[PDB]
Amino acid sequence: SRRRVVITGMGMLSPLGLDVPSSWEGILAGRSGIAPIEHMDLSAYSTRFGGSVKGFNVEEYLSAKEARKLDLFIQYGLAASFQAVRDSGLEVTDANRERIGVSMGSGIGGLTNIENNCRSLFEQGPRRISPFFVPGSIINMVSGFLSIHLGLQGPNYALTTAQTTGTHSIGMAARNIAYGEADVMVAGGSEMAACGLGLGGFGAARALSTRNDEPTRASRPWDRDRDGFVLSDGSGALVLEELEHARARGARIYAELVGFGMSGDAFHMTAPPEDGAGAARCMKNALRDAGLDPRQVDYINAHGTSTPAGDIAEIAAVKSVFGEHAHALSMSSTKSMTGHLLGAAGAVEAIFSVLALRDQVAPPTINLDNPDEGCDLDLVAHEAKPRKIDVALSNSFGFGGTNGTLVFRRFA
Amino acid sequence: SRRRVVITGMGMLSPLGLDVPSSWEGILAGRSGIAPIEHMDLSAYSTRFGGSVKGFNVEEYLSAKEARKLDLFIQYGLAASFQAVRDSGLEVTDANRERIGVSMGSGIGGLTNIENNCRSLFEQGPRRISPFFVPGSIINMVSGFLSIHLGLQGPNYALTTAQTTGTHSIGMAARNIAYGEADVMVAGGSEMAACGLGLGGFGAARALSTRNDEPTRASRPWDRDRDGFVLSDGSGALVLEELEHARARGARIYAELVGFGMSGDAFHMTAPPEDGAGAARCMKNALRDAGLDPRQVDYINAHGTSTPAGDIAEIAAVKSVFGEHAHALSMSSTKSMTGHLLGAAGAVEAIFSVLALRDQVAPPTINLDNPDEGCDLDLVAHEAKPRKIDVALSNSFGFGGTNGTLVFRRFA
Ligand SMILES: CCOC(=O)[C@@H](F)[C@H](O)c1ccc(Br)cn1
Ligand SMILES: CCOC(=O)[C@@H](F)[C@H](O)c1ccc(Br)cn1
Ligand SMILES: CCOC(=O)[C@@H](F)[C@H](O)c1ccc(Br)cn1
Repeated sequence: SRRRVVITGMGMLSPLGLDVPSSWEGILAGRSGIAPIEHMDLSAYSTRFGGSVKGFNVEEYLSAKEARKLDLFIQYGLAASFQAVRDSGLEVTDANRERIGVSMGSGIGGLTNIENNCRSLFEQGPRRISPFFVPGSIINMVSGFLSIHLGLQGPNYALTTAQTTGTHSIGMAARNIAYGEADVMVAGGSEMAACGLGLGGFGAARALSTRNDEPTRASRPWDRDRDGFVLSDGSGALVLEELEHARARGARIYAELVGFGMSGDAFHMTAPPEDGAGAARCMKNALRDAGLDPRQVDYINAHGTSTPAGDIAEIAAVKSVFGEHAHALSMSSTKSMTGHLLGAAGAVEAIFSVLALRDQVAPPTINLDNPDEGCDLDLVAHEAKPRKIDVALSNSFGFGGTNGTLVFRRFA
Repeated sequence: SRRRVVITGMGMLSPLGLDVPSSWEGILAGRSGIAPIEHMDLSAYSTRFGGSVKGFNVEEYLSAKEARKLDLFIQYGLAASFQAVRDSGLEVTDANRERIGVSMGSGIGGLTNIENNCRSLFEQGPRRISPFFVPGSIINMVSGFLSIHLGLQGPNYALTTAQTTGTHSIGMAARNIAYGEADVMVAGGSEMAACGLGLGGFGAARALSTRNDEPTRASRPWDRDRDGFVLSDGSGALVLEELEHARARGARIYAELVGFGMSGDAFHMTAPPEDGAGAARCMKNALRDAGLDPRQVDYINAHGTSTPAGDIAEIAAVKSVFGEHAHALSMSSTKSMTGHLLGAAGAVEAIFSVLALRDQVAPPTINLDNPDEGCDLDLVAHEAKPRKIDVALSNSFGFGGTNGTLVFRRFA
């Protein structure tokens, strides 16, 4: 048997806002968080825009001294984590601190720090590398710093599964609770890859939209004029909690996490199979995990990256899993507004999936002016769609063919 | 109910050898793999030696076409994974490919590739970044590329928990199998952090031994003259398999994985607590998970990094967990010979713990000339100790205060 897992707190930094309610308001209004990247000479780059976090104030969370030791992706992860723990109302005590752990991940981790220390190393040699370079840049330091700050002694780890990180982090944290290794977990991911090496790295692979003239129209999942994903920064964190533990302290429960699927495509390093066979196995695994018939799904938060191949693979995957129900659910890509937060994508999209359940509304796929060949599902083009949502799926597909699916349900 | 997990295949690159048996021969003979680094000019650096893999031929495993795209840490991880799979005798089929996954992790990932692409960006501009920079550097692409080459469609992920990565990767993969999420997992880790950024970064923290004039004597866990860890490269991979699945196919079983513990110190970003309280919590979690009396433990493969604070914290933890039995078990640090493979340390040390069970011998702690104050356990100083070993424990403790413990026992 297995314990039940609920969501009792959420926290976020995104291109749409510095917390969950500001981000969610932007999502339901179809606002874009995408703009030209400031304070950076991107003249020589084929992409000059992305989803930046605007006006982040790290001194709301950390002292100047502790902030200087930490890459922006760690700052962002800690901001989301502190928000989520505050939102949960949980009180850490000597009686429960061994039962509270952390799994906050990242796809690409501390590129900004690596860039700045490369500069020191190439220009002045190794003796000008910062002493906090390593501990301030390693992906497991959101989990590490959070556990030190709050006194959490539970399972402490970090996933790095590229664009799937945030989905896997949440799913595995939910397993830890379900199988009794923890009663509470803070889970999610963070990313700040808008450095030269990030825009340059994805640019070299020609994976990014180059729609420099109209950045807000660049991210257009399933639209015939899409030309690659939009690179975005931020973080998402959820407080996952065993149901009886949540009920005993009178926690506000947002939703239940009922299903988690994983699969490998075993197909290509960066491209999904055209038929989305891997994504289809992963969704089927997640529904089996939840004991749910495909017909019970109302809402899918797609991976929906705005790549030619990825977007069409997900349509094929959903038609395959859902058959005669594939048109009755609503599926949307909030990446149309946020861009692609890479390892934080799954974290912020799990939060959007929980809020779709709370507010009974499917967020829009903006910029979906001209659906592509066979993109004839209900993709919630342009504007939010109030509807019945009992069950919401959130999908992530990443480099290496690594897939994850979360299944959330309304809690009563 | 929870299924039993056994080890049916192992694979390794280390400073001592290009496979498991050559590395193990070195371990039992007390040989050092530590030597001045040849692959770059380190005259500006305070540490100029480490544990290199010597004479690695990637063309034993991969086409030159594919090898050229991958960071050394990925090449090392694939080599160890291929060795492990071949050693297992397992055949991948349409009937079992959905039930075989991979969890190969890294602490730092493709730092050589990142540094080289940073150099291109700064000297020549973004148009000179490799198109393969991201998929060839990102930590999850051991798991990704292995799944693509062998057709593994089961759970596909990667951990990054700094110096605990290999132990956590093996533990969590064992839980996948235990809980029914897979029947087989390839799990471990790989590392190649020996570039200017890595030696410079750890140097800037003053975490490394600076014994440049006697590199084979540098790694001296629990010795009064120790002065930090020795940086080393390589990979370990194990094929973990559900017991009845192994029995059904007539697999050779090396040993059974009976216990896994995790804990967070919640103390400091880099330093362990002097009393080893988190390490003690982690070992107790693992022994209770294994259903053991602590007196059943015969051998501990320590973390034993050759840091002043780390080594003595481990003695304090072991004395706290095992009481008077702490004087009866044998505990050694193979890092005395291999140095510290960071995210691959737990993976190679899990293999050495399994071979300790197969061959009924405690590997030595070489260089243990003058044991420090209170380091008065059986630390297997200088020479391998043949002895009865039914139960072997492998510990790892990392930045962020993140702890892991694996418990292995003989299988009859
Ligand atoms: C291209 C992907 O790169 C990364 O993920 C890096 F962030 C990597 O994990 C790393 C390098 C150096 C140090 Br210090 C810590 N972590
Ligand atoms: C302080 C944590 O205490 C516990 O009892 C367990 F959580 C245990 O450490 C553990 C955690 C996660 C996984 Br996977 C496996 N084992
Ligand atoms: C008996 C052989 O060893 C000695 O005589 C001493 F040198 C002692 O072993 C020592 C101390 C510090 C370091 Br570094 C290395 N060796």
